[PDB]
Amino acid sequence: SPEEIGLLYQEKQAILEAIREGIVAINQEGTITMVNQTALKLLGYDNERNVLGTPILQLIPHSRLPEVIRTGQAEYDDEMVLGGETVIANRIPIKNKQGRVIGAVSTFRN
Amino acid sequence: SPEEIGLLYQEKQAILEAIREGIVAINQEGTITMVNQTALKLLGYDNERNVLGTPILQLIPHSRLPEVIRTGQAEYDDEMVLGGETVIANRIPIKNKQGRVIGAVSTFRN
Repeated sequence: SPEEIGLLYQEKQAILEAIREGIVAINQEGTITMVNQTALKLLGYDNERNVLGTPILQLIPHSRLPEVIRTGQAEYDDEMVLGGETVIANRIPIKNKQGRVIGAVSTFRN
Repeated sequence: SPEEIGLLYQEKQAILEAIREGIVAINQEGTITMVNQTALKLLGYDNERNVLGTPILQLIPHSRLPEVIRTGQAEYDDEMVLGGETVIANRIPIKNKQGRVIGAVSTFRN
C-alpha cells in the first residue's frame, strides 16, 4: 500500500538493524547490495564497506544466491556450516512488478 | 516508475518474507504499520487485516514500543511471553532525516 519514500528507506534500515538473523543480498550481477551487522558478525567482517559492492562469490564462494537469480526459485531451511558452527539459510528472489528477477536475499539464522 | 525506488520497496518486502523472527512496527500514534507472518502466528491471526492499523497495546498490552516512540531510545534483548511463547525482543526507533521519531519496530525471536 502507499507510503512516503523517506519512511520506506528508514523502515528498511530499522528492520536490518533490529533483526538477529544475518542478511546478505545481491543484484543480478552478483554484487552484494545489502548486508546487516548480524551478517558482518557471523562472517567475520568489521563493517559494511568490507562487503558492499563485492561479488558475493569472492566472499562466500559456495553461495547459492547466484543460482536463485538464475531459477527465480526460493530455497528454504538450508543448513550450512559456518566456521564449523551450524546456521540455517533461506534464499528468496527479488522480483520487480513485471515478475523479472532483479536480485536475491539470503538470511543466516541460528 | 523509477527503477531504484521500486527496488527499495522490493528489498523491504523480501527481507520481511525471508526472516523467521517476528516483526511488528508502529507509527507515532501507536498503530501497527507492518507485520510479518511469523509475528501473525505468535499473535494468533491468519489475516494481516485483523492486525494492521490496530493500536499495538490492544494486542500486546505489555508492549514497550510506545515507550520507544517517547524516548527515541533503542532497547535490546528483552525477554517476554507472547501468547504463551517465550521470545526475546529488540525495539528500535524509526527516525526521519530531521531526527524526529516517526515509528518503532520490534523483533521477536527464539
